[PDB]
Parts: sequence; C-alpha cells; structure tokens
Amino acid sequence: AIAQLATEYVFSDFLLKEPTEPKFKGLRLELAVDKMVTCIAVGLPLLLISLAFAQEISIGTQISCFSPSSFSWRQAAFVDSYCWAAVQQKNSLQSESGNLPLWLHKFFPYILLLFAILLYLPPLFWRFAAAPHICSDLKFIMEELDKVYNRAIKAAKSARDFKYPIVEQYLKTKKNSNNLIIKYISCRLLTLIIILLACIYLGYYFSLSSLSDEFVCSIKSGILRNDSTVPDQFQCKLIAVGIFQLLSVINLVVYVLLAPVVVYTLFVPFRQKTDVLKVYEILPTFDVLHFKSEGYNDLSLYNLFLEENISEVKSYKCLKVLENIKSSGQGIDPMLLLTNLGMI
Amino acid sequence: AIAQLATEYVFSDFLLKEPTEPKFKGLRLELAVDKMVTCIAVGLPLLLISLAFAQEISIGTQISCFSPSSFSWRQAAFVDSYCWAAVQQKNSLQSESGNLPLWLHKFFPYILLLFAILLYLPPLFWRFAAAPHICSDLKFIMEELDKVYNRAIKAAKSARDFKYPIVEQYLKTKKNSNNLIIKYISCRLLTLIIILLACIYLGYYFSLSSLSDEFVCSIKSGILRNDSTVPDQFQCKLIAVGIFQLLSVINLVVYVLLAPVVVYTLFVPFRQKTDVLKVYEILPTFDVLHFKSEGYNDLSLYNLFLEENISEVKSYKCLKVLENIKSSGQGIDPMLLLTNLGMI
Amino acid sequence: AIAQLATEYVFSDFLLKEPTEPKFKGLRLELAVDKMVTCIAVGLPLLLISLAFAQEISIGTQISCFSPSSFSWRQAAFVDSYCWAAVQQKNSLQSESGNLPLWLHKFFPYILLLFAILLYLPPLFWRFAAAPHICSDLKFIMEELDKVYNRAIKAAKSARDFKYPIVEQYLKTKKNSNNLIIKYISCRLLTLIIILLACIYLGYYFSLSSLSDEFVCSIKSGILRNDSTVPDQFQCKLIAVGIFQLLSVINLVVYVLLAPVVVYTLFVPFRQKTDVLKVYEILPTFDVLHFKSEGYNDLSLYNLFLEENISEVKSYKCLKVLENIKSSGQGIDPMLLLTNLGMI
Amino acid sequence: AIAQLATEYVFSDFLLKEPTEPKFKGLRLELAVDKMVTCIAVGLPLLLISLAFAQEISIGTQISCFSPSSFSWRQAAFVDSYCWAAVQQKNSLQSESGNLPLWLHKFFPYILLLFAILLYLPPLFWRFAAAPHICSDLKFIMEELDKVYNRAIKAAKSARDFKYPIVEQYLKTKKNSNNLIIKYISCRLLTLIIILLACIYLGYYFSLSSLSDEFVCSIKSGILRNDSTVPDQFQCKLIAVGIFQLLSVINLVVYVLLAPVVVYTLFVPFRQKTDVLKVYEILPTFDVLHFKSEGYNDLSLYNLFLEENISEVKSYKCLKVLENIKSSGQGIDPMLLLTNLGMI
Ligand SMILES: CC(C)CCC[C@@H](C)[C@H]1CC[C@H]2[C@@H]3CC=C4C[C@@H](O)CC[C@]4(C)[C@H]3CC[C@]12C
Ligand SMILES: CC(C)CCC[C@@H](C)[C@H]1CC[C@H]2[C@@H]3CC=C4C[C@@H](O)CC[C@]4(C)[C@H]3CC[C@]12C
Ligand SMILES: CC(C)CCC[C@@H](C)[C@H]1CC[C@H]2[C@@H]3CC=C4C[C@@H](O)CC[C@]4(C)[C@H]3CC[C@]12C
Ligand SMILES: CC(C)CCC[C@@H](C)[C@H]1CC[C@H]2[C@@H]3CC=C4C[C@@H](O)CC[C@]4(C)[C@H]3CC[C@]12C
Ligand SMILES: *[C@@H]1O[C@H](CO)[C@@H](O)[C@H](O)[C@H]1NC(C)=O
Ligand SMILES: *[C@@H]1O[C@H](CO)[C@@H](O)[C@H](O)[C@H]1NC(C)=O
Ligand SMILES: *[C@@H]1O[C@H](CO)[C@@H](O)[C@H](O)[C@H]1NC(C)=O
Ligand SMILES: *[C@@H]1O[C@H](CO)[C@@H](O)[C@H](O)[C@H]1NC(C)=O
Repeated sequence: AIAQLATEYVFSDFLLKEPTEPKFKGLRLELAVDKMVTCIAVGLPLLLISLAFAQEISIGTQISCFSPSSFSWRQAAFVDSYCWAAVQQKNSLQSESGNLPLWLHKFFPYILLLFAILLYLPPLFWRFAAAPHICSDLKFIMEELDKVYNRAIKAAKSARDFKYPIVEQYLKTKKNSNNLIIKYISCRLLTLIIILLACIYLGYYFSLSSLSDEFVCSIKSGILRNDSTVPDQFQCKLIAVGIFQLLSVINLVVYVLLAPVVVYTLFVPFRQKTDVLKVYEILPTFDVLHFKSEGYNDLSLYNLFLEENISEVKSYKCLKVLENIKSSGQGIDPMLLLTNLGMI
Repeated sequence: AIAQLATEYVFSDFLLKEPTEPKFKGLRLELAVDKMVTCIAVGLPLLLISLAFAQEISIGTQISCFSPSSFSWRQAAFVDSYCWAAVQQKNSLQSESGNLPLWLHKFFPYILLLFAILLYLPPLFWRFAAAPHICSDLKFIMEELDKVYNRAIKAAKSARDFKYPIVEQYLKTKKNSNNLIIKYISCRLLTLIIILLACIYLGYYFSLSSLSDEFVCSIKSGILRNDSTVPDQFQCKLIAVGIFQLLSVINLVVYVLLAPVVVYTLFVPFRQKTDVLKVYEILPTFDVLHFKSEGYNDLSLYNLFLEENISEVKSYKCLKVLENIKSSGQGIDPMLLLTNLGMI
Repeated sequence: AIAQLATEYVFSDFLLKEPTEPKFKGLRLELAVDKMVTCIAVGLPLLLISLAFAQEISIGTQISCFSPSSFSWRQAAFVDSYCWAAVQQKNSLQSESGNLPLWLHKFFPYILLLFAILLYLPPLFWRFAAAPHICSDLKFIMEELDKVYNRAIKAAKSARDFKYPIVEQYLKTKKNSNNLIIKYISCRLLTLIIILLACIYLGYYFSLSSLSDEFVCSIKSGILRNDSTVPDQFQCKLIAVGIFQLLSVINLVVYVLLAPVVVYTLFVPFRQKTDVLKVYEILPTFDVLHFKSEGYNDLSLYNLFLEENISEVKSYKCLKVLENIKSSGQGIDPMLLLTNLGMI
Repeated sequence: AIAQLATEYVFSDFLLKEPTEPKFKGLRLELAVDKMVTCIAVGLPLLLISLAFAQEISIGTQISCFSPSSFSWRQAAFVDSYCWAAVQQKNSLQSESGNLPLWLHKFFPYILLLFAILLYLPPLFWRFAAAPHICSDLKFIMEELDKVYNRAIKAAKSARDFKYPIVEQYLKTKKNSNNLIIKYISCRLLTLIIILLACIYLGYYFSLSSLSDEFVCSIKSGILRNDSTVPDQFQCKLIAVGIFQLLSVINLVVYVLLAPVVVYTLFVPFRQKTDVLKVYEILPTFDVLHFKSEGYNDLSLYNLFLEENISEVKSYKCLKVLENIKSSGQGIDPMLLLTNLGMI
C-alpha cells in the first residue's frame, strides 16, 4: 500500500536509527545536515521504487505484446515473456529509439537501487572507519569539560566558604592532523559525485522519447524461425515506463536540490561558527583561549561535532545560560556560577 | 481491511509517538494544537489513499477498456494496459476534458502522498532544527523552578524552626532574541501554504466533470498503425475516479476546517495566556515579576511551551493548588506552603 | 477470518489500553461507563465493517452485472467495473429506488468508518484536552489523602505512646469552577448527537427496499453510445447489500441501547453517589466535612473520578475497612486505626 | 491451517491471560471453573467458525448454482453471486424447507460469533464491575492474615526467649451484604441463559433437513424478468452446510455438557467447602472462630475466592503444613510454629 511505504520511508525512523550500542550513548557522530542528506538521497530512490509498483498504480504485468487473436492464452503469455526477456537480445527486437532505452526501462528499479546503495556507501564508510575515532575523542572532550566545570565551581565554592588545560592542549593537537577531515570531505565528495551521476542518469532517462517503451519484438529464433502461423513481429509496450519517467523527474529535482546542500557541507571550515568553547572562557580553571578556526584540519570537524553534541553537556548548558544573562550585564559571571550549584 | 486502516491511522498513536530518547523525557516540544494539526494534515491523506483502494471498494483493475468481442483475453489485457500507460502519451488518447484530468486521475494517490509528505516536512524541520534548542532551555527552566521552590520552602521551614533570579534573567534574555519564534511561525506558515495549495488542488480535482474518467484510447502506434483487425479506438474508463473525487472532497473539507486552526496558531502572542509564572510570584525566593507578554519574540514561544509542559513540574502543581485556594482567601500563602511539605 | 476479528475487537484490549506513559500511573481518567460506551460505539462499526467482508460471507466481487453470453470475459469485466464506477454518474444508471440508495450501498463501509471516527473524536478530545488537567489534580488529591492518613495515624501512634485541611479547601475551590464539567458534558453530548445521527442513518439504510441493490446500468457513453453489439442496458446487482442491511440493523439496535446509557451519563450530579470522602471523616487530622454534592460544577466530576480511582488509594481501603466494621459498632474507630498500622 | 487454529484456541493461553496490571498481582479474580467455562463457551464457537472454513475443508465458494452450459464464465459468476445475495430476498428463491434455513445457512458464522460475544459479555462484566471490588478486599485480607501470622510467631518467639481480630470483623461484615454475590450469580445466570439459547439454536439448526442447503433461485427481477436466454430457475446449493451441521452438533454437545457445570457453579454456598480459615484457628493472635458458611451472601463468594487465591499466602501454606502434621498428633502446634521460623 502507498501509505505503508510512506510510513516506512518518511514517517518511520528510516536511516535515523541511533547506533544500537553503549559505546556511543547520545553521541550523534553524523551531522544533522549529513544525516538528512543521507536519509533523502537513500530513501528517495527506495521510496520511488516502491511507488513505481504500488498495487494501485500497477495495472498488471510490466510488458504487454498484443499477440494475434488466433493465439491461445498460453501462446500470448509466451510472446509477452519472450519479448520481456528479449529486450536484451538485440537481434530479436527492433526499436526506433534503440536497445539502450529498452535496457533502461526494464532495469530502472535495479538502477535506482544501485544509486541508493552507492549513496549509502559513503555514510557507511564514515560510520565504520571514522565514526569511532571521533566518538572516543568527543566523549573524552565532553568528560573533560564537565570535569573542568566541576573543578572550577568547587574552587569558587571553596572561595565562597595541577591546573593544566588538558582539553585545550588536545584540541591544539587536533589542529595539526587532518586525517578525519580528509575522510569526511572524501565521503562527502563521493556522495556529491554519485548524486551528480544520478542526476545525469535521471535527466537522460526522463529525456527519453516516451515512445521508447513501445518496441517491436519478433519471436522467430530457433525452430520458430521459418514457422508460418506465428506473425513476423509483435507490437510490445513496456507498461509503467511513464511512471518511471514521472518518478525519475521527481528524483532528479530532489537530487539537484540536494547537491547544493552537499556542496555547502563540503566547506567544513565555513560551517564552523558560533564558537562553542567561547562560553567556557569565563571559568578560572579554563584558560582564556578558543583557538579553534581557519583550517582544513581535523579541528574544524571536531568543532562541528562539538557544536552538534554539546547540548548533551550539562556544564555547557549552564555556562550558556550564564553567557546569555551576561548580555544584559546585570550581575557577574563567578557570582552567578556560584549561585548555579550544578556540578552534575 | 477498512478497520485495520482505521486502527492504524486514527486509533493507533500514528504520529503521536513521543521522541524515543532520554534527552526529552516527558517534554512535549510540539504544542498540542500543532501536534493535532500535523496528525490530521498528514494522516488524513494517507488514510484516504488507503481507503481509495480498500479491497471491498475496489472492484478490480483501475482501468477497463472494453475491447471487441473478437479480441482474446490477452488482447483485451493488452488494450487495458496500453491505455493505462497511454494516459500519458497525449497522441494516443482523445478525451473531452483533456489530458490533465487523465494525469490527475492516474496519479491521484501519488499527489495525495506528496501532500502528506510536504505537510510532514515542516513538523520534521521543527522536531530536528528547533526542538532540541527549546528542549534544553525548557528542561533547565523546569529544573530551576523546582530548585527555587525547594529553596523557598527550606527558608520557610527554617523560619518555622546568593538569592539571584537566574530563571527570571534567562527569560528576560529570551525576550530579546526571536530565532525560535521565526522558525516556529515559518514552519507554521509553510504548513498553511501547503494546506492551501492542497485545498486548491482538491477543489479543482473534485470539480472535474466526473466523466473525465472516460477517455477514448487508440492502440495504433508502431506496427499496429495500419493493422485492420484492431479497431480504431477503445472506450476506456478509469474506475475508482468517483471514489477519488468523493475522498478529495472529504480531504478538502477537513483541510478548510484545518486552515483556520493553523492561521490561529500563527498568532503566537495572542495564544500566550494564563500567565504560568504568575503562580510562582508568591515565593520569597522568587522575584515578583512575570515579565512575559507582548512580542513576536522567543519569550512568547517559551511561554506557550511552558504552559504546555508545566503540568509535569511538581512545584508548579503545588503552587497552583495554593493559588486556587487563595481564591477563597481563608488562610495565607506562606503558612499553607509550609504545611505543603513537598520538596520533590 | 471471523474469529480473528472477534479476538481483535472484543477479546483483545481494543480501545482499553491504559495511557502508555508514567504521567498517569493506574489513573483511569475515563469513567468505566464512558470507556465502555466508547469501546462499543467505536469497535462495533469497525467489527461490523470487518464482518461485512469476511472471506466466507463474501462470495466475490461486490457487484455483478450479467453481460450477454456473446460478451467475452474481459467485456463482462468491463461492464461490471463500469457499472460499479457508474453508481455515481446518475445519467448512466436507472434505479427504481434512486441513486441515493446506490451511493449508500457502495459507500456503506466508508460511512460506518466515518461514524466510528466521529464517535472516537470526543473521547480523544477528552483524553487530550481535559484528561491531564484532571489527572494532575486527582494524583495530588490522592497523595494529600495518603499524607493526611499517615499524619493522623502518626498522631494517634504518638498518643498511644499546621493542621490545615488543604485537600478540603482544594475541593471547595473545585466546587466553584465548571470548565472540566462543561468539557465533559460537551464531549458526552457530541457522542450522543453522533450516536443519534448514526441511529437515524442506519434506520434509514435498513429501511431500503432491499431491491435497491439491483440497478439497471448502461455502458453507452462515449464511442459506445451508438455501438450496436453492446446491449442497451445491463441488470447489475450489488452483492453484500443484504449483509449491509443485516449489519446495519445490528448496529442500530446496539446504538439505541447505547443512547440511554449516554443520556444517563450526561447527568453527572445524579451519578455522584456513595460519598467517597465520608470515610475519611473519622480521622482527627481531617476536618469533619464532605462538602461534595449538588452542582453542575467540576466538583461533581472530580467526585466521580475519585469514586473510580479511589480504590488505588491504600489509605482509603483501610479506612473503608474500618467504616464497614463500624456497621457492627463493636469497638472504636481510633483504636482500630491504631491497630491497623498501615502508613503505606 | 487447522493446526494454527488448534494452537491459537486450545494450546495458546486464549482467554487465560492474567490481568496485565500491577493492581491484581497473582490474584485470580475468576474461579477456575468459571475461567474454564468462559474459555470453553467462548473459544469453542470461535474454534468451530475457524474450522468451518479451514482451507482444506472448504472446496471453494460457499454457494454453487449450476448455470446452463451456454452461460459464459461471468454469467455463471453472476448467477452464483445473485443467488448468494438472494437468499435474503424471499421472492427470488423457492426452497422446500423455507427461507429461514437459508438465512441460517448463510449467516451461521455470524450467529456463532454472536453467541461467542454474548457468552464473553458476563465474564467481562464480572471482570470490570465486580472484580476490582473483590480484588482489593482479597488483597487486604491476605495482607492482614500474613500480618497476624507474623505477630503470632513474634509473640511466640518472645515467649521462647491492640490484639483486635480485624480480618474476622471484616468477614463478619461481608456476611451481611450480598451485592457481590448477586452480581456473581447474575453473570452466571446470564451465562446459563445464553448457553441454553445457544443449545436451542444449535439443536434446531442441526435438525434441518440437510437438503435445505439446496434452494432453487431465479435471476428474473428487473430487465431480466422477460428475458428469454436466461432459464427460469437455477439449482443452487450452499456448500459447507454439512460442515456447519457437523460443527453445530459438536457445539451443542459441548454446551449441554457445559450447562450442568454452570448450574452447579450457580450454587455458590454448596461449593464453599474445606474451610480455609480453620487452619488459622491455631494462632493465639487469631480468635477461634471460622464464622464462614450458610448464606446467599458475599461471605460465601469471598470464601470461594479465598479458597482459590489462598495458596499464594505463605502463612497459609505453613499453617496448613502444621495442620496436616497435626493429623498424626505427635508434637504440638505452638512448638512446631516456633520451629517453623517463616515470618515472610
Ligand atoms: C546536475 C544537473 C546539471 C543535471 C541536469 C540534467 C542533465 C544531466 C540532462 C538533462 C537533459 C539531458 C540530455 C537530453 C538529451 C540528450 C541527447 C542524447 O542523444 C544524448 C544525451 C543528452 C545530451 C542528455 C544528456 C543529459 C542531460 C543534459
Ligand atoms: C481554501 C479554499 C478557498 C478553497 C476552495 C476551493 C477552490 C480553490 C476551488 C473550488 C472550485 C474551483 C474551480 C472550479 C472550476 C474551475 C474552472 C477551470 O477551468 C479552472 C479552475 C477552476 C477556476 C477551479 C479553481 C479552484 C476552485 C476555485
Ligand atoms: C433513535 C431512534 C429513534 C431511531 C429509530 C430509527 C429511525 C430514525 C428510522 C426508522 C424508520 C425510518 C424511516 C423509514 C422510511 C422513510 C421514508 C423515506 O421516504 C424517508 C425517510 C424515512 C421517513 C425514514 C426516516 C428514519 C426512520 C424514522
Ligand atoms: C439444552 C437441551 C435440552 C437442548 C436440546 C436440543 C433441543 C433444544 C432441540 C433438539 C431437537 C429440536 C427440535 C427439532 C425439530 C423441530 C420442528 C420444527 O418445526 C420446530 C422446532 C423443533 C421442535 C426443534 C426445537 C429444538 C429442539 C427440541
Ligand atoms: C527454416 O526454413 C528456412 C527456409 O529458407 C531455412 O533456411 C532454415 O534453415 C530453416 N530453419 C530450420 C530451423 O529448419
Ligand atoms: C502502414 O500503412 C500505411 C498505408 O498508408 C503507411 O502509410 C504506413 O507507413 C504503414 N506503416 C507501417 C508500420 O508499415
Ligand atoms: C453515434 O451515432 C448517432 C446517430 O444518431 C449520432 O447522433 C452520434 O453523434 C454518434 N456519436 C458518435 C460518438 O459518433
Ligand atoms: C417484460 O415483458 C412482459 C410481457 O408480459 C411485461 O409484462 C413486463 O412489463 C416486461 N418488463 C420489462 C422490464 O419490460
């Protein structure tokens, strides 16, 4: 049913499942824009395939050949099945557009599934090769931030009654290596390349004459060759090709809307904005240094992932509360922090 | 079965699922009127699609063409499938109303699913882009309110035997920025625009002549062109078009009933009523200031979400009990609060 | 299968599911008579729809038209499907009873599902708009009653070795406002109105001539108009209309049995009986005042919901044990209470 | 499949599900004989319905009409479906036995499902109206018995190193009111009445001539009336009527075996036997009084439910161990109790 496919592929959490494992607990490991680009680019061809054969849009078989009236039921079934299998054998069928449109019309679901798989591959490579590396580091950074917050408020609480910037040094180190960022821009670049190839294929397929689904087929190989009761050629038509083209144009539109999103995603430093650690600079136990910007290096990628997963950090939430209050400038940062009383 | 679709789409918790995650625990993050508008505007086209092809309303195929009596079973099947695929090819079919009604009749389920998806998109954008931002802030506000209540009753209990309005300052800050409110009114405005476009389409479709489902179809392209045994044209009829129109008028009625609800939702300040924090003004540890009204700013949105999710706050419940008792004015607020004894 | 539908709609907990949420834990929030009225009025039309097309009661298609013998299989299928779609087009079919019976016969499942949905709507509005408001208040009242019981037995225990009637004042306040009660009687009144409209429709439908399922149909629009091989008119019959009428009379009987139940439910003060708080009057820490009767106000509704959900209250259970023992009058209330020793 | 229905309706826990709720934990609330009577009287008609249409016992359609040889496939299908729908219209069909056997043959599954539902109704009324009332009281009685046992062994333990019979007074009070017992005998009496009505109907139906499934049917209303190619009348036969009668006699046999069980259940005092509290009379902290017998009052019903659910009571188990040992009379009750050492 149409509504079942709708639920399964947009309303269900299709490709939105969090990693079912206690190693990454609440950690996203895939940027929201990347998760939605993957969800679209993968589920749309699948949702389109499932629609192209919805039981109410499909009239029946995928091909019909119009055997003569003298032909029995089973002879007509033979003609249909033979021509269906004969869209490959170029000698049997004669089509005005060519044999390539026939191949594309028969194997359109396979090609869409191929595009879905190829578009799922880069997110899979990211989830397996580079997601744990960033997950461990991000979990460590969040733990260290919570610890420095607790120590800062404990020092402030003792005042109301070591000191090494380890996380800052770790991020300074991340500023050097660029392995994770080249992995990220490589998976994004393969996603963009496959999306553009899919756009090219879908634009070509939609550009077909729309009469290329009608091909002349001749069951005259083998012992049927010099047979006389069988006519020389049959007029076959590939049903559901109009549906294929109407769905291919939808896929092409969505993909050419998605490609600018991927291209923008490709520029990872430009997206690093709203410096997340700047809110921590108001802590005594934390050095006054953001030092996170301007590079095609893993530091910018970590900045993005921190900007995403930082809302889970309670200390960040309270510090951002104080920072927003500081916009008015009524009281003072350490006083409001001591008032806070939120170690964990 | 009809009853299965009924269960799935009204009696089941379709699109009423709470976010399956411990980040938002009992927090709604979608106003009840917005949740019901989404549920209706999305499930109704899906429920209608599933009904339009219920096994007891569908007689069989979606098209029937009445081949001549001389035609065999398979030749008639070819005529049916050819004309079904030929509602697209404008050269083959001749219809009094035009080819556009034929397109709309064949692809009515697809268009309804498209409307369902487009109507689901703004709630999805709200759930992903702006729901966590409001969720963290609302959870922090509820925690701070419980904390101030506990501190107020502890001070009162010590009397029977810091002091910074942090949440008030946070809300004062929210009064300034308007990012969340423009996100909210933007998703609501896109919902209204898509609902109005769906109303326009459904009113047009229902306005079709009701004989536009009968089209004359000619299987005479290719080698069949100069064939003589095949008649010049066939009288095809698109079954289940009357069902499509009867369901389109239902969808249009429900949508023109839903559009005023969305328009009213669009006026977020007007809906901010029954000042929820006013009940907290009777606490000594809480400054005597509501300061939440009159603006197209995120403060009004936060007021709505607080009015919704505030029933989960135990301190709010007890304070509202005292406030309602105060209507009689028998005793006194601090005495009844000390009697209360409900820290958590 | 018949037995599967039987299980699903009477033997399963259909529409008897407790709210899957920790906000209301064991709280009913829907009076037993209201829950059963909803279950009947909603599941009966669904159970009837599912029966009307049980695979053993359905002979096959919903319509049969008796084409001539010369007509091929596919031509007869065209006649059947055309007339099925032509019960709408009033020009094609000529029926003695009229076109309205034909519409009602084709769309009987849709009309029953519509009645099921409309009858489910008021309980849904109650569950979403007014159920949490009463749930929070009822949970607070139960907690306060358990607390006053514990304090009374602690005072009695200290004797064997504040004092503000907060819940009594809260109920006195509830005695004033009538928002919840007008919401309740409004949902009940809409339920009664929809039940009466369903009774009217089902009584009309069952009153049909029982030969209105036989209609004369003419496939002579379009190019078939002046065709000669096709006969002027076909004798079609809507199968499963007798089943529809036999099920409509069952639905009408059950609904006219249900309507007095809803009318009685409408009189909420009359149903407030067996004063539940009267059992608490034997506590020293509880003022000697029931003060719950005689009004179209939210207090009577709260009395009903307390009478329903009060069995979950342990203190109420023990107090009712003592009250029943007091019928004999052998010992004394405070002595038996001290003996009780059931703080929680 | 037959074996699937067998599993579902005898081997599965069909209608043996414990109440899925923490209010009644291990409490039966339905006497074993009543639970089995309900299970039989409800699942047997359902199991019979599912068997009457098992895919291997059903040859195909439920009716076959033997159109002439000249009739096409679709004309014969029309005759079959018309006569199927025409068992209702008394003018069309002429049967030797009458139209009532035809009605009963077509709607036999519906009538069996109706009997299953009506037989499920009294157990449902008991489970909803009177089960919680007895559940709370029984749980309280079990808790009080465990408490009195603990206090008795604590007094005995202190000897080796208040005093109010509250549960006895509660049962003395139960001896007065008869609301629960009239509810119980009323649900049992409705069960017996419905079982007897089902026996009457099944004995009548099985008494049919077994040729009443063959009826003469005439498709000659409407424009077919004066038609000549259609014969005057068709010989239709309702297949699966022999299966219906063979299953109706099985249902009747099981029901006339079940009716004496229900009649015996109706005599609730006679079933109150093996005085369960008599085992508690050997406790010092428990008064020496059974006081539970001889009445059409709720006390006898509570005696039955205690006899059923008392095995869950650990104190009862240990006391019955001591009572059985006392049959030999070797030692002494208080000494063996002190030896016991089973407070909980
Ligand atoms: C990502 C964006 C740019 C994609 C836009 C669609 C492009 C790729 C589509 C739309 C129209 C298409 C063309 C339509 C027709 C022809 C003629 C044919 O003999 C060769 C292919 C060719 C030349 C197609 C190549 C692909 C094409 C240019
Ligand atoms: C939201 C509310 C206002 C929607 C009401 C339905 C509207 C959009 C519907 C109802 C009747 C419809 C009209 C009916 C007939 C025609 C004639 C046709 O040649 C062009 C479209 C046109 C002019 C339709 C446009 C859309 C229409 C005006
Ligand atoms: C709730 C109770 C009162 C419902 C009882 C059923 C009522 C509503 C039914 C039973 C018989 C029905 C009538 C039977 C026949 C006709 C004649 C027709 O030309 C107009 C409708 C009319 C007049 C029906 C109106 C509805 C009706 C009166
Ligand atoms: C619970 C026990 C007593 C049930 C035993 C089955 C009874 C109810 C059955 C068995 C035989 C049946 C009888 C068989 C034949 C006829 C003749 C018919 O013209 C009227 C009904 C009547 C008179 C039946 C009435 C019901 C009947 C007496
Ligand atoms: C069929 O007959 C033709 C006659 O020209 C001949 O050339 C060909 O070889 C024959 N093929 C078979 C399968 O006999
Ligand atoms: C069919 O015959 C006609 C005769 O006018 C001719 O014009 C046309 O080209 C022929 N087409 C084919 C497929 O041979
Ligand atoms: C059918 O023939 C009749 C003859 O009177 C004519 O009036 C009508 O216009 C014709 N219709 C078509 C579709 O040719
Ligand atoms: C059928 O013909 C007979 C001839 O006596 C006539 O009485 C009857 O009215 C006719 N019915 C129709 C439907 O024309």
